[PDB]
Amino acid sequence: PLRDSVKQALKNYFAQLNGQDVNDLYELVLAEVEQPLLDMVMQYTRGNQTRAALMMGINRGTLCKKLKKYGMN
Amino acid sequence: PLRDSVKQALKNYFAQLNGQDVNDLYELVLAEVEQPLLDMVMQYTRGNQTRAALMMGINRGTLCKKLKKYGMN
Repeated sequence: PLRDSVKQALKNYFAQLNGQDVNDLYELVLAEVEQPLLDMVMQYTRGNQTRAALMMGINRGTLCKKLKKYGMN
Repeated sequence: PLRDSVKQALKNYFAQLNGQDVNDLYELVLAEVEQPLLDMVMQYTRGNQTRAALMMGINRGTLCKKLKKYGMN
């Protein structure tokens, strides 16, 4: 599954850290994930925000707040 | 990179859909990425929660909230 590639992506990421500290890893991983999610729910639903928010189990205001936040619509 | 894995996982998720509605896609995909994130950061900070909250950019209490969700602690 998808758990294991998240697991590997981080094994790899942390393997090239050295004296670089990280202080934003969650938000860094979440942009990488919410952006293909949002894109693909939208491709699917063909732009219908009300349908993509119900599919997601997200309130539609929250769908649009997320879309904004990432520059997508 | 990892966003291509979420895109592949979701076009593969959609195919099995066969017109049933989904009303939970965002939690289902959050759980699948959060719990690898959480275990990979704990192993790396050698179980040190606060070193992990600071690397994830979250506070201790959210780390403990999330660790609880997945039965991490």
